[PDB]
Amino acid sequence: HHHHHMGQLRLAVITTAKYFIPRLIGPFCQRYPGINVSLKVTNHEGLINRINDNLDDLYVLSRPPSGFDITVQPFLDNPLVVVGPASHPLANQRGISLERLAQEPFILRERGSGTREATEQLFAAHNLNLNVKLDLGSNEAIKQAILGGLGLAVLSYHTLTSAGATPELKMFEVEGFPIHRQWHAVYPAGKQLSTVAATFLDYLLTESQRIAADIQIPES
Amino acid sequence: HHHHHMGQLRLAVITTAKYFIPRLIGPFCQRYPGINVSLKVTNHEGLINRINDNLDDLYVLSRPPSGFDITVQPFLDNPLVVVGPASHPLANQRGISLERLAQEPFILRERGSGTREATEQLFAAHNLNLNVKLDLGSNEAIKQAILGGLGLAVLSYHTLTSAGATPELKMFEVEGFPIHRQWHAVYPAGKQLSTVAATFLDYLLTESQRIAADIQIPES
Ligand SMILES: O=C(COP(=O)(O)O)[C@H](O)[C@H](O)COP(=O)(O)O
Repeated sequence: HHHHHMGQLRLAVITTAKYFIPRLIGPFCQRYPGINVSLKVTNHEGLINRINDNLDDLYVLSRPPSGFDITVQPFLDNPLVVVGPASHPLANQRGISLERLAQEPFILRERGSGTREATEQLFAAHNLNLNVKLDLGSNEAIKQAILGGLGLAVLSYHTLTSAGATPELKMFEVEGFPIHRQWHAVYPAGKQLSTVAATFLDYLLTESQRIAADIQIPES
Repeated sequence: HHHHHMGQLRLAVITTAKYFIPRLIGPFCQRYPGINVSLKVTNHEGLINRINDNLDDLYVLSRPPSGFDITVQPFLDNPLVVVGPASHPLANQRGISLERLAQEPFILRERGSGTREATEQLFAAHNLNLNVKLDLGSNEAIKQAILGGLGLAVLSYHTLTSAGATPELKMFEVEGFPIHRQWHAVYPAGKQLSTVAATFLDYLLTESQRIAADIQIPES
C-alpha cells in the first residue's frame, strides 16, 4: 500500500443511493488502486448546494435540478415499496389491497419528502386515510422503528440491500406498489469531466445493470 | 381501556443515536399507547439549536454541551473499535500495535465526525500517518467498502450492525482501542420533567443497562 494517490474521485449522492454506490466504488477501486475516493451522502438540498459550489465530480440524484448547466443521465431504477417485519401477519400475504394496508400504522419520512408524497398521493387516488404513527427523517431510523414494532413503512427498495441484510425486514406484496422512480448521474456541462470521473461514469453506466440483477431490483 | 399514562413526549437525538433510540420507542409505545411520541434526528449544531429554543423534553447526545443549564444522565457506552473483514490477515492477531495498523489503508467518515477525529487524534499522538484511502460519509458505505477488501475502518459498537442487517465484520484487537464514549440524556434543569418524560427516562435507563449487561466484560 502507498500513501499518496495519483488520482481522486469526488462523488456526492442522495441519501438512499448510499446502499448502491459502494457496489460500484468497491470493484472500481480494486481495478484502480491508486485512486482515493471521497463520497458525500446528503439530501436534495445539500446536493444542490454542492453543485452550486462545484464541489464534486459526479452527483447522484432522483430528480434533475433546475437552474444549473448540467448533463443528466438516468442509470438505475429506484422503486418505492412497502416494508415491514417478517413476523407481521401481512408479511406473506399475496396481493394485499390498499385498503387492508391503510388500516395499518405507518412510519414515514417527513411531509414534503419524495417517498412520503408518493404514498400520500397514491392514498389520495383511492380516497383512503394514511395512519401515520411517526415521522422520521432517516431511512435507518425508520427501519429501526419497524423492527421495534411501530408498524410498516414505504421506503426505496434499496434500503433492503444493506450489507449482510437478513430476512427480518422484507418487501410486502401490495397493490399499487412498487412506485417507479429513477436515479440520475449529473455533472456540470460547462467543464469536461476529469479522466478518473469519466472512467467512473462509464463504469457506472455499464456495470449498474449487472448489480441491479444481483440485488434483484423489482421491475414493478 | 384504562391507560394511566397519557401525554406528549418530544425527543431529539444526535444522528448516531438513530442506531439505538428508535428501536426502543416501539416497546415503549406498546406499553404506553396513550403517550404520543415525536422523535427528531439531527446533527450536533441542529441539536444545540433545539436545546436553545427549548423544543423537546429530552435530548440524546454524547458529550454534554457547554453553556446550558441542564441535567445530565449517562445511559450507554458506545465505544469506537477497529473493524475489518474476517478474512483479513490481522483478523485473529492479538495485540496489534498502532504501528502495525498504520500500514493498512483506512476507510473513515468525513472530517468533523466523532469517529474520524478520535482516530486522527490517536494516530497523531503516536506520530503516525493515517492512510485514509476512502473518506465516505456513511457507515453503510464504509461497511460495504470493508467487505469489498478496501481496508479497515473505525466504527462505534452500535453502528457495527443495522436494522435487519449483520454484515460479516470482525472487531480487531488493537492497542489504544476501544475508545470509550458515553451517551447521555440531557434535559433543562430549570423545569421538572413532565410525567411522561420521567417515565421515558426511567425506561431508557432500564433498557440501556439491560443492553450493557448483555455485552459486559471484565474491566480494570
Ligand atoms: O443523511 C443521512 C440520512 O440518514 P439515513 O441514511 O438513515 O437515511 C445520513 O447522514 C447518511 O445517509 C449516512 O447515514 P449512515 O452513516 O447511517 O449510513
